[PDB]
Amino acid sequence: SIDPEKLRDQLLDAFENKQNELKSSKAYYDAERRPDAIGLAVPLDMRKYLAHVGYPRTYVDAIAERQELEGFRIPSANGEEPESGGENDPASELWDWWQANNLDIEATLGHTDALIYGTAYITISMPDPEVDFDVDPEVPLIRVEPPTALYAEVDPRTRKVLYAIRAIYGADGNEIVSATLYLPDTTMTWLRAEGEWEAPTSTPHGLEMVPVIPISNRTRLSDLYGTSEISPELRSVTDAAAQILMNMQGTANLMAIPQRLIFGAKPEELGINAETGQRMFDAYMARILAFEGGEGAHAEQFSAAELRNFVDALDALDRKAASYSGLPPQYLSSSSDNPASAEAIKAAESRLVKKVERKNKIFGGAWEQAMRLAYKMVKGGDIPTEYYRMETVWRDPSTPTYAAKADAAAKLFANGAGLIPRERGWVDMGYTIVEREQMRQWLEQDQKQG
Amino acid sequence: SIDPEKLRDQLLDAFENKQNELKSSKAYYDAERRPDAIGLAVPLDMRKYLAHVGYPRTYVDAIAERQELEGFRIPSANGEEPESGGENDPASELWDWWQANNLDIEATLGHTDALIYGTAYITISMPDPEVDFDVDPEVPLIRVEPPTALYAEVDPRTRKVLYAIRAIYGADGNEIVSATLYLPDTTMTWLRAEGEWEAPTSTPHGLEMVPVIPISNRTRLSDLYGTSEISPELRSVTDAAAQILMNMQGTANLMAIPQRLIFGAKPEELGINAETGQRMFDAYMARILAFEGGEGAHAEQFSAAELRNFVDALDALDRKAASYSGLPPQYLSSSSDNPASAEAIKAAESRLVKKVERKNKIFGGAWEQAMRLAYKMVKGGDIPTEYYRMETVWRDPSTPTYAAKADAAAKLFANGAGLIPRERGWVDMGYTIVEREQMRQWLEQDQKQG
Repeated sequence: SIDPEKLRDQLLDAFENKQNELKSSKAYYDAERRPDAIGLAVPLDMRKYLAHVGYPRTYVDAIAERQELEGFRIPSANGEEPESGGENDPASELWDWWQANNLDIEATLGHTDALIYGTAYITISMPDPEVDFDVDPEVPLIRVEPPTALYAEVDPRTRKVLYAIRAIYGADGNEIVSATLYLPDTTMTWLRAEGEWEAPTSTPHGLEMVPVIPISNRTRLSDLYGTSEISPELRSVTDAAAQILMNMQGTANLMAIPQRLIFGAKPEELGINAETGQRMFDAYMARILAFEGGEGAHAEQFSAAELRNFVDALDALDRKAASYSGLPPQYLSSSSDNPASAEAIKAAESRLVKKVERKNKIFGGAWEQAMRLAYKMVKGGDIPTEYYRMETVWRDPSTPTYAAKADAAAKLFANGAGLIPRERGWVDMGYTIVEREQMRQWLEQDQKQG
Repeated sequence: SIDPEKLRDQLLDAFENKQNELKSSKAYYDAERRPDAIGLAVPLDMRKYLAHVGYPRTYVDAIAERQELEGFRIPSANGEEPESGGENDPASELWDWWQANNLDIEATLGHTDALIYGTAYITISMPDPEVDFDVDPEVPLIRVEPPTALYAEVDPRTRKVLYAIRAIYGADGNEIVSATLYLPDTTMTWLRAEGEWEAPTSTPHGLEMVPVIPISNRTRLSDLYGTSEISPELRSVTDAAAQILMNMQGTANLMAIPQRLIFGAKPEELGINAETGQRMFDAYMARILAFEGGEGAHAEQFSAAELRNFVDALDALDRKAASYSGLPPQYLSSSSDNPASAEAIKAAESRLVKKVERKNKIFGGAWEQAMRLAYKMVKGGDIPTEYYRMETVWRDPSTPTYAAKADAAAKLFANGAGLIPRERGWVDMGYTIVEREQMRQWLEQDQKQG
């Protein structure tokens, strides 16, 4: 074993060296200045006019805008018809803790950092009402923290955190305000660190496991720790398009206009004020310049650069940015048409929808594990074995066409004589767990009227 | 512990220091003059003719105008029915305070500043008879204040507000008229600052917490304080398009015309007046000029500049501004096409609706907390456990499309024989929480009469 007072410092050194890596994908999402984005043809004084490109934000927030959790699901042990418990159902307690924590806000934020940096960390604890307020003391704290703060060391052999270090800098400083260490049997906090480390508070717990769960953006089994969603090809297209926009904007200032020359003109004959090298003339529209010069003298011009030559490359990179991201082509305007029918919409969104179903599946695993730790921490003892087979139920990622499903559900449920039971029609209409449990009240009240 | 006067000083300095940041986002929404917007080809006297670009205002307005609070939902006691009650039961009590304050106006404004600056503050208080207020005396006086008038300090360790201050400025001389300081113990005010402060008034609170709740535009967990909705790529495309409009408008004054020339002339041959360098000729239509010529004299032109060379760049930037903001393409006129059907509308708005539903959760969290402090301030004691599981309910951000839902809802209800209870059809039609209660009474009058 290792002494916590020294273990925290190797964890803070490991955490601080990770900040140097994940500063990279931040620069694409926030659209910070990058050397590779600067358009090489633009003169060195005009290179201050950066041209930031929004594809990484547009992809990452399109994957995050359409994830929502409807509730949890747990099998009955030897019974059947599980939802008949209602407010007594084992799944309704886990959803009650999800609501009491505001996880429908905290998780939809954390699913954004999990895509930007490739990982984010759920944490579990009991509230301490000596110091914490605006929280119900009966239910566990579940809190999600980004990899720019909480850091964790993961076992190469099995999916476990060995230990993790939580807390943060303050007042926009470089200096740490406080640190917290998680260990398989205790949590320790150094309540201040600004002048020097103040002596730690400590709180033991019976989990035999670290109360930190990584939401990790894995794609292969080969991804041990998850990876940023902003893939190398989408970075390369973002930087490629930023150079084209900047070179086009340089050209629109310096060269989108023909340059006018006269040869065989003596400057002292044209009347150039030689102390300044230039001559004013009145340039109202229909004036004719008559020149006295004739010694082979003539006017000629350099042609304008056509800005359309760069736009033909901007359009080509918009076909690449759409193709690699799998967004509908109308998200980036890579085609003129939007779809115009409930089937054609489902066709265009299909790859975005299947990418989001893959994310709902992967992040659902972390929420199962976090809810099992929250149960073990609150209820004590050990897990009722049905919770190892729990599931997460997520909202349909596709655009909600209402009328196209309302006709279909009404054809299938032909006034009770049809193909499906009433309750199955409600889940095909997409009414969430809490909405169906409320409709079971209104349907019973309507059955009193006839 | 801390002196309120030294704290007032130290955080009026922090409030004033923040204003130098906020002006960098105000300048894009108000369309103030910016160095980066001035197109470089335009001559230095013509650079007064600024072109201003409306993408930042268009995006922030389109997000702010679609969101509206429909009511508060508080979970019931045992029996799982949050529609149960009336007569000041929880959902109607909190909505009565919302309506009695006109927060349907104050929040519609405050969400705009929360998107422009990245934050705005909700202030909770009791009213008093000594100020000339026209307000209901037992309603909690809830107001919203911009970061240009209120500032607050947030605890990095657990995201509570530690402290806040208002500073209020006179229109003449731009100097402070009064300031108000918020602490968990009390609110204090210095009603004058003319030459120097008065001695402060003070009013204690039964809260354990500062009665100031930040609304913040939280983009992700690693964004601690919320950030301006006018992202760096939408700034970049706004300034890029302003430079093209400047240079195009310069070119429409200089060079949209072919400049015409003559070579091999002499002054006294054309009759040029030697005192002025000019020669009027009566230039009505179809007349022919005849010249002495000699010396190989001939007439020739510089070309006009083709103005569509800039319009091809204006169109390209109108595709990028639509791509980065996620507005429908017809909002910026990035194409002439328009959605012909209720499904085609859901396709075009798919990005904008989900971006507004993302804001409804993030700003909903602040309105839950503000109503929870207001209850604890009015009723005293401590909060009933159900208010920790409260949620805000919001209007659907989609354009209404009534007749497309009307027969979908009618075909699901099927005159009471169908798939859904009557009360659910009213929710899917989008009737608001207060508005459904009117129908729930007219239905009883119709049932009694018919």
